[PDB]
Amino acid sequence: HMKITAARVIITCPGRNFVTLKIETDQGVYGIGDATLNGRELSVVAYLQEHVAPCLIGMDPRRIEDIWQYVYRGAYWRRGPVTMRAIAAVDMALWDIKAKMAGMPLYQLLGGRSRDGIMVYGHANGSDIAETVEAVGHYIDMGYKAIRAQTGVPGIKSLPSVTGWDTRKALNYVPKLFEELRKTYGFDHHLLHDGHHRYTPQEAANLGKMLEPYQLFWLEDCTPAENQEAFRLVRQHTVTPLAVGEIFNTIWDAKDLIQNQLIDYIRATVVGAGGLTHLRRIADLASLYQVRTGCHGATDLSPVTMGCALHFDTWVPNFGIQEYMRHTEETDAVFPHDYWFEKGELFVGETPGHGVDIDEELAAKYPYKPAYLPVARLEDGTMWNW
Amino acid sequence: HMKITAARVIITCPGRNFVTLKIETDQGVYGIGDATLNGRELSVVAYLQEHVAPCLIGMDPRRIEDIWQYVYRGAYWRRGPVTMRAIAAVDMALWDIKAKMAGMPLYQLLGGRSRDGIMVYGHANGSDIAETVEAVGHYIDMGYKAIRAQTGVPGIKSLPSVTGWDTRKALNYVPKLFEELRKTYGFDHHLLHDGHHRYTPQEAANLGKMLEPYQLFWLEDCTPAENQEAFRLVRQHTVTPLAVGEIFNTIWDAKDLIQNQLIDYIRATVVGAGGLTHLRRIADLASLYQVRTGCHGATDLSPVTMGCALHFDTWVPNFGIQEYMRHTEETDAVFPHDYWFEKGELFVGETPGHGVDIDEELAAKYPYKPAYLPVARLEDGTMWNW
Amino acid sequence: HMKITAARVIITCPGRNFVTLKIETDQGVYGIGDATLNGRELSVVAYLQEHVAPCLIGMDPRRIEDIWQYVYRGAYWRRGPVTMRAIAAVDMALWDIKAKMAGMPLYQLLGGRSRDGIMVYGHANGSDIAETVEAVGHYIDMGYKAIRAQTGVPGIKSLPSVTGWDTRKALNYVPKLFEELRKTYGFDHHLLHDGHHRYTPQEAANLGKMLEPYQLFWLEDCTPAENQEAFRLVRQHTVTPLAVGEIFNTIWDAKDLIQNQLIDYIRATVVGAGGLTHLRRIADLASLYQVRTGCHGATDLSPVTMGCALHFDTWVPNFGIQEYMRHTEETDAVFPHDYWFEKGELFVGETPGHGVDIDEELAAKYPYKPAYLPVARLEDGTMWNW
Amino acid sequence: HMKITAARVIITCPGRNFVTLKIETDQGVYGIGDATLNGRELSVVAYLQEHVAPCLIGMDPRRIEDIWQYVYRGAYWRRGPVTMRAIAAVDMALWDIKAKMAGMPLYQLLGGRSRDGIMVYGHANGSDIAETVEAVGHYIDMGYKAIRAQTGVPGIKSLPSVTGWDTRKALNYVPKLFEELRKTYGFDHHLLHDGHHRYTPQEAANLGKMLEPYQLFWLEDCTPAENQEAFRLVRQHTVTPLAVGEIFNTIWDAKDLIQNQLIDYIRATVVGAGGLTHLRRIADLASLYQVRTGCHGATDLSPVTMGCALHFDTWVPNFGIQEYMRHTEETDAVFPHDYWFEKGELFVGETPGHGVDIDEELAAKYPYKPAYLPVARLEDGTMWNW
Ligand SMILES: [Mg+2]
Ligand SMILES: [Mg+2]
Ligand SMILES: [Mg+2]
Ligand SMILES: [Mg+2]
Repeated sequence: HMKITAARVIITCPGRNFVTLKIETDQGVYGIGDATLNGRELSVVAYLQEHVAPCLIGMDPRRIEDIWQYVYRGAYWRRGPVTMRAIAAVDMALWDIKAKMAGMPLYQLLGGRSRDGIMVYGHANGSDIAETVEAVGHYIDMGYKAIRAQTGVPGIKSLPSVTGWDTRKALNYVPKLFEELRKTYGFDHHLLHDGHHRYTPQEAANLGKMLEPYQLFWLEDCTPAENQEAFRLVRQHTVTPLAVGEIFNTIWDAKDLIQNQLIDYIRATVVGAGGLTHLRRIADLASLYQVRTGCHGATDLSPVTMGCALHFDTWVPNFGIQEYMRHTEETDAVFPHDYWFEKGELFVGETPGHGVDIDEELAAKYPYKPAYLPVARLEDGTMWNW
Repeated sequence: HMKITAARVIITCPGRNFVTLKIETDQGVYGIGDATLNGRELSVVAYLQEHVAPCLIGMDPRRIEDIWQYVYRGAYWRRGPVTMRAIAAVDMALWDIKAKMAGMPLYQLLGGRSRDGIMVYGHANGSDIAETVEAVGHYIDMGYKAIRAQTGVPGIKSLPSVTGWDTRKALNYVPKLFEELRKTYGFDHHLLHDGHHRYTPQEAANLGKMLEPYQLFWLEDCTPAENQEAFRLVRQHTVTPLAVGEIFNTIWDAKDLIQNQLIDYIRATVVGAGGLTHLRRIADLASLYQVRTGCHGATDLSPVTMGCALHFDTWVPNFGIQEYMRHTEETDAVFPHDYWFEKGELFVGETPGHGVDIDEELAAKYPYKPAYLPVARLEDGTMWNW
Repeated sequence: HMKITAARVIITCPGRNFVTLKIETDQGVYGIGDATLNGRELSVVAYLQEHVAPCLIGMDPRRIEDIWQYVYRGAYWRRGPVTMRAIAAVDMALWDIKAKMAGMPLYQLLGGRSRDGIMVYGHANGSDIAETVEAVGHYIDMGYKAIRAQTGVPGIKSLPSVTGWDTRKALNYVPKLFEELRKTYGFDHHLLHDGHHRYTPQEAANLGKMLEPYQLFWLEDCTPAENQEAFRLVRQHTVTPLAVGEIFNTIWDAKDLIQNQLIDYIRATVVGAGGLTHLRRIADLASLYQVRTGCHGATDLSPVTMGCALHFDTWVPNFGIQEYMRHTEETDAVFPHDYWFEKGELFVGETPGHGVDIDEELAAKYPYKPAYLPVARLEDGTMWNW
Repeated sequence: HMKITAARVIITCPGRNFVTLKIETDQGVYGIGDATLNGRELSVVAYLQEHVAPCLIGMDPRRIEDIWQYVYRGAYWRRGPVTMRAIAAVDMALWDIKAKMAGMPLYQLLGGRSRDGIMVYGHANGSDIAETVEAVGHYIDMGYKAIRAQTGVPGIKSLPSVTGWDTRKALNYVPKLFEELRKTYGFDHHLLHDGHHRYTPQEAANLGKMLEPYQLFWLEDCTPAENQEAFRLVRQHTVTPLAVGEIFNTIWDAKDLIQNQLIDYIRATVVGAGGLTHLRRIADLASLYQVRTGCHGATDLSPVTMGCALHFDTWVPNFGIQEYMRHTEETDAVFPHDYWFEKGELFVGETPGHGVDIDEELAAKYPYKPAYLPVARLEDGTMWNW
């Protein structure tokens, strides 16, 4: 059989850090996968380079499922952010190889096209309501159909930045943002809000109810969800739609949230949750309960992830929306890709594979630089959820 | 305030790989913690050295809870084998410092002594029933009160070794081991069996029922438990006691298994599940339902973990048993410790701290060497659970 | 081992009755604990002096957990207000000794500091809405961040005083208090209300809904809770936050209220619910469901309890709020302590122990005087819940 | 109205300690009630003498329900062993007065006679199986229809005595006792066993199954029951009948055990659980699920309790059995009573009241002497349940 000859980790920082796995074969064809774990990147580098990659040498890269099961089960210690990023990188690279060998863009292998373009949302941010309202208008004018709106709250504020938070101040202020947005722009546009893990379940229920008159597309990550019962009170009390899951890494993180009908959108991603192989299983479970996909799409997911995400989004029947933050020009140059943006939609191209590659010579000119996600504390100093 | 000046990772292989974190302070006192993750060790090295440790510099090491919450919440991507090993290492080192500063052995700070010695079990292994029966006898003769018995099954068989498995062959053979053990040795000794994740829930129910006449201390890890509902059928159908959790890393992995009364012993460890700080919370939840601790204790948990485990075991009210595999002489020399074994019990000493230290000069003479856990496949080649 | 030489009960009335246990040792170090049970004080005196204390003589006071289990299990008749006050007094005294021996303030032994100051609420009372609104303003002006507001209701009224109650009159009046408070002071301040056990579950649901526009911090003790299902209808029908538990004495009183997510704040105290040892277990169970601590803090909890409560509050991750009623000057003199109040927050000091002591010579100058809590009856004479 | 003039506490030790309340009135009629709480007796003395009794002076003793509610609700701190003993003593004394005033034995006021004699069980104890089998035979020969059988286990062992325990040793031995009893005496006699709180739920399930061939009348107190879910696994796994509740003090301790059909007999008593008034409510809830009464009846319940218990047992429709341990001759002389034993049954007499009185002059000749219940520890020293 054809064999894996190398599984190499490539690190680059063209505006921010990205980690990529390149699986090479004895036939010539290669595939690439994203391994980026924002703020903990080098843990995945080691997991791959020192442990997983040596096991892959000599394996048959056509055996996507077997290799997935080998790395998942064979680890012994199962699941987790680092573990699943490594598995995702392998899986993306193997699907890239499979699609190249089939002479087809990846969405064709998944079951073909279900839709034309992929609806996105962008990020309208402001320091206060007035600034945020202005920002949403600029996104509307750019042709976005859906916009996430986030405001700073008056009275709230190389190593992690420490930010402040106060729930009462936010509960008193956030609903007024959405009131003003609907007064200014009407109800035609999809409006989204990220609760950023800040609220208890009762508080999220309160906030959800206060947001009902404004017909939100979703309220996201309203309360920490390691306990999958945490969404129960929220769902009982509000008809504001709920989303969660960018930080999830396996179906086991979401099975009860889905089966108990506690969420409307699942936000797990190709890189976060174990590749195309595993994300398909999450989306299928979701579909049984009419839960839709809402893949996370911040810049810390490389263009390799975005290419795979768009192939996935183009096929998956229960697609909801795709988050889109634009990468830097330098990032786009390091990772040439066959997808594009037009009038509020992303489109994947027909290049065999997932359509993304990496320019290794150029990537080597942007050295790794440590960078951390911020943390949050309450006014009294209590460590909180950022 | 006193400050952390360094948080250094030390790697050594005195018979097998161990990773240790040493937290140093500007007062002079230091603490150490185990970070060893068998078969994925260097992923934790990177998680600590490249990401967590730089954040700890300048922090007040007296703030154990705050630092735990900072590393747990501040990671953004929560839980997981690598993540929680890093957190455990920090937590052990900080409790070591706290106990040293208090001038007390660690168990005193946890609430003091609940018992004298710590009951252990050892591993009696054989290639067939006859060999396994002989091995159990040797453990009995050595004064062990509790013995795990594992047999090879006739017809079943630097990089991971690939082993074979067949469930029907095992279901036909394993119960006969326990029949023979009770015929030979009677019912005085505690007898344990590790199902090694091999069975479905229905199969584990079947096996559990077949083992009932032999009054086992536990049947462990009978079926994979990422789905916490997996133990439901087993518990419904058998009164053989059930244990699980060496591979768990947070309370979120076990909350339903405990609250639904699906297990008798929780096997999570100080190193696996986030240190003394977090393991206490797991044990307390367990206690509400009369579930007892049965900490895993294989050699891939360093003597630093064993010292912390024994301090924990000496205090915790709902102690059940402690697994004990003896380390090599070289490992014992690299990690001098104040605990000892006598007549089937471990005992922790009175040295302030957790009682363990690391000889860095000696540790440097045993270089890291890659080593992997085995994997298992069914007879047709299907990737399985080892 | 070091031994308990005496466990002495001290009674004093420096403005109101307090009972204190002092555990003395053969090394010299001693510890003190609160045993005060308002309106039934001498039952605890007897429980301790005639029964528990003689068993403690000769025990090793370092064995906090063992002694807790001995007094809890060994009583045979388990739980209860008198029983648990006795256990709490012992536990506080033993933690006081442990912290003194460690040379650390108590919060350090619990896991260290999670926050700086401790947010409190005070009691704004009035005979009608106008008077109550004035009182809340005075608390705001004094720098309180949180205020409990209680009003008399027009038409409602050495041995226990008999008070009157009528639910319909209150349901028609209480919501107007919170309407007026928000009209007058806005939404910046945390506003609390104690329902004083007066309502049925349906009535509490009704009241909770009527209070929703006013964004309360909590509605407390809305309905009697011996039946832990009593909060179910309330939680189903309102997003007003719920608190309960000042009269609870073990985790068994609260486990279902917590696990079924029926409350936002648990109000159990160090003295009410079995000391630091047991209150930690309650707080930890609460944390799994994002339930926060809201310890009761009326004057019938002595400064010994307040010191322990503040050490607990300084460490506990899921802190919510601390009730604060100021003791008399005479009480403060009898129980010198290292905690203080500034701008709406309490702060614990660094004195080893819980930081509180008792001046026995001064305490002896204020003799015990019987005093009872009031009772309540409905308009027709029916015995009710005060 | 007629008034309570005194409510006096009388203490005596005619072989063991008893506490009695005597309520006197301005008409002349008086009533007495048991307040005995074994091993904590003087806590109830204080609760009554220093707190409750002064509130009763001047009340109308005909108002049994109102006084019950006053002492129960008015305490503020609700339920508990000490609290409920005090309430029980009052309630018994008031029912005694009511029956005297009606000119009827107490059972007539409860609803009249449902049966003739009251089936009892006695205690056959032995140090080993042979001795226990002999003891059961002596009870059979004395005409007992029902016998509790308790054996010591080989290998198991003024201040509380410390006893030993080991679960595995007992699980290996106890079933053989019942095997031998059925071999020797056949199946005609009711055979009972008290598990003495020693087992976990899984262990109790195991034991229950092992006892099935021997057709026990009940297995009692198999596992601690503060968590009312503790009986769930036991009930799921065995058809051996289950009993619990001698240590319960309110219906709130038993409501879920009853409604979830986890027990066959409720063992709460007139003295333990708040008098005739409250025990009636427990028995009625039990009856809905065909659960029967099995009142505890050890010697630490005075003849005042036994008289009330027998009046209750004579009326209650869902009577199951009454425990009977004979008091000393001296105890019988101090508490003259109208009940008697014949051929395995107790009978209550027709004396108006509950039929019991106290000879105060004689009682004064037997002074109080401290005496404690034993405690139990596991072999390693762990504090356990006696
Ligand atoms: Mg987000
Ligand atoms: Mg194992
Ligand atoms: Mg209150
Ligand atoms: Mg009993």
